[PDB]
Amino acid sequence: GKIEEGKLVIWINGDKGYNGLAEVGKKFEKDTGIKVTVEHPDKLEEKFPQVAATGDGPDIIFWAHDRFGGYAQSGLLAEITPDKAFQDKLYPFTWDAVRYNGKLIAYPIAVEALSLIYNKDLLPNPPKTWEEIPALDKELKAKGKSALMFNLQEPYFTWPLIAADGGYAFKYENGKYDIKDVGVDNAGAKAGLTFLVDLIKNKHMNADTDYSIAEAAFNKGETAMTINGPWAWSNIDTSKVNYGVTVLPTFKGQPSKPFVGVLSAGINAASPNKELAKEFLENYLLTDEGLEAVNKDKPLGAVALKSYEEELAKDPRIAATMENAQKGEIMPNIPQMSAFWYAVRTAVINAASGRQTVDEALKDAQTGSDLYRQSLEIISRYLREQATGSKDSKAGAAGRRALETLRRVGDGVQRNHETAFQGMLRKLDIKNEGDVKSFSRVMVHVFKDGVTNWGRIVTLISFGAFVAKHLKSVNQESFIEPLAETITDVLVRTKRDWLVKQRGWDGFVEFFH
Ligand SMILES: Cc1cc(OCCCc2c3n(c4c(-c5c(C)nn(C)c5C)c(Cl)ccc24)CCCN(c2cc(C(=O)O)cc4c2ccn4C)C3=O)cc(C)c1Cl
Ligand SMILES: Cc1cc(OCCCc2c3n(c4c(-c5c(C)nn(C)c5C)c(Cl)ccc24)CCCN(c2cc(C(=O)O)cc4c2ccn4C)C3=O)cc(C)c1Cl
Ligand SMILES: Cc1cc(OCCCc2c3n(c4c(-c5c(C)nn(C)c5C)c(Cl)ccc24)CCCN(c2cc(C(=O)O)cc4c2ccn4C)C3=O)cc(C)c1Cl
Ligand SMILES: OC[C@H]1O[C@H](O[C@H]2[C@H](O)[C@@H](O)[C@@H](O)O[C@@H]2CO)[C@H](O)[C@@H](O)[C@@H]1O
Repeated sequence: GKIEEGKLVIWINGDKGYNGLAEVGKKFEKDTGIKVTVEHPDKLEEKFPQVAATGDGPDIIFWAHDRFGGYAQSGLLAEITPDKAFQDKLYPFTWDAVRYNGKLIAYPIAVEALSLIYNKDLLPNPPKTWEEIPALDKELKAKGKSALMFNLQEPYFTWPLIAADGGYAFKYENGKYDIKDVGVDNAGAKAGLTFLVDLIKNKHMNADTDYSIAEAAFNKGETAMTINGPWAWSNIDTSKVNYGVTVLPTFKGQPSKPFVGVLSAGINAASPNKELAKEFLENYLLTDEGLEAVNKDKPLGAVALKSYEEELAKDPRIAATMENAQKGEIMPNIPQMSAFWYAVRTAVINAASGRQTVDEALKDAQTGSDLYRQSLEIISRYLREQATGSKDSKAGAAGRRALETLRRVGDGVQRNHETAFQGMLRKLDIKNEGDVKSFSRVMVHVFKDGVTNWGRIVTLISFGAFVAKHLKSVNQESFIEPLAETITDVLVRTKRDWLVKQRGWDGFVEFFH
């Protein structure tokens, strides 16, 4: 393999207590003799699924729970095997955050939520609303300082305000989340994002302020407030700023609803040291001495282990985190969160800068959030419709116009290049699905380069329909839907940003109308 046997390599983000975790590994090396190396790579959430799909990466990966469900869908995680004797040591909600398809995929560590952090010496009475912030900024700017400065490069810090008046990611009726209704461009988010953009335009905040310059500004006493979670308390302690942690401001009478994260530890499915990773996580990290080693470095918040939470509950700063946690909503861990996160990440940055209006950014975020879902429905319906000859009798008329347009456009194009399609077809293996799934390699390489227009996308889907028909004739019916999956993977992973600029499939409908 590509992972060394006899040691543990752990990936944890840089804002967390990576040193405090490293001394847990020194303790792990001292009783055990096995070395434990902890690293904090940048863009960890994106680099793990890339290197783990090729069978490499760390033994243990640390991040909030929202990313693990996608990693599990991609088969990058091994099921953790804790007995109930151990499960009774952590709170049930932490276990609930690491469940996907009924199988546990990671050990929960600690519950995070954003809070308002304010300098008691620059204002001893924190404002209870967001609407009070512009006026307070004018008074302190006369004193040479600012009211609020928080990171606007990651949408995690703005979602509390966006979700205040009715914004949400994916709706949770009836048993669980539904994928079709995304709430990024509702009247609530348009109002929440507008107040932030209005704060930027009236020069009360800077649109490209990030994490480091906002933390430095607060630690120096250059701002009266900012928004971050428990991991920032450590360096505010060192700056000796008399700070407080209180509940986030309300927006339009409603509380700010922060995304609740549960940082968790998953075990790589390609790792040869899965049992030692379990022993390290069960009998060393998730113990009171082990968690205190990490919490002393950078605070975790509400620890998952019940014995250590009973000791740390008395902290007024952790109590404030639960106030914001209860008034927030838990982040889903469905595999569609990555595409949702990138959609809102671009939308906040473009609206903050003025490159897009708030309405243009949020609608494009809606297209990007449902991008993969709606694309697969149209391509899967079309390939089935060309294979059977009938029609499916299953916020849907837009797909009906796209499928009817794809019927009219795909039929003519498919018979235009019909000779070339069969010459390309003439070969064909099609022995198993692994070979049909192996068409992902060829298609992504040919499609990353070259012209991007609707004509190419139609030609891509039309040959897929051409293969689907032949799949039905060679009695390979079950291979049609996996073929559609492959086409949808290739299409969106290469042309996502183009398809968003073209109104999603609405631009496909108008292009041919
Ligand atoms: C208030 C509290 C929080 C806490 O915290 C321990 C850390 C984990 C935690 C729990 N709770 C949380 C809530 C939270 C709250 C609050 N309301 N709502 C709607 C949510 C989502 C939020 Cl917002 C954030 C974190 C938690 C839910 C209730 C208590 N509990 C739970 C605790 C137990 C138990 O007694 O062992 C059994 C539980 C749950 C949840 C389901 N079951 C079966 C949890 O597992 C720990 C304690 C002791 C107490 Cl008294
Ligand atoms: C529509 C269709 C597509 C298609 O193709 C199957 C999909 C991918 C495919 C492969 N090869 C291709 C070459 C190719 C060849 C030959 N030489 N060179 C220089 C290239 C670029 C061309 Cl020109 C076009 C497509 C492919 C590369 C070598 C073999 N192989 C590979 C094969 C193996 C393996 O079996 O061991 C491992 C491989 C690769 C590529 C990377 N790895 C690890 C492929 O994955 C095949 C047919 C019959 C049809 Cl009908
Ligand atoms: C393995 C697999 C692959 C796949 O891939 C679908 C990708 C679409 C594709 C293209 N081409 C194809 C040819 C083809 C060949 C070879 N010769 N000739 C004459 C044709 C028509 C065949 Cl036989 C089948 C599919 C294609 C080459 C020319 C058109 N073109 C195009 C390429 C360019 C460009 O390079 O810039 C611009 C183009 C077009 C078409 C319009 N414009 C503007 C393409 O991108 C789909 C599936 C389901 C599977 Cl399973
Ligand atoms: O901003 C999008 C980003 O939000 C969350 O990332 C948080 C992380 O969970 C926190 O523990 C801390 O590291 O701050 C991050 C934001 O900078 C999600 O976990 C992540 O998936 C998403 O991309």
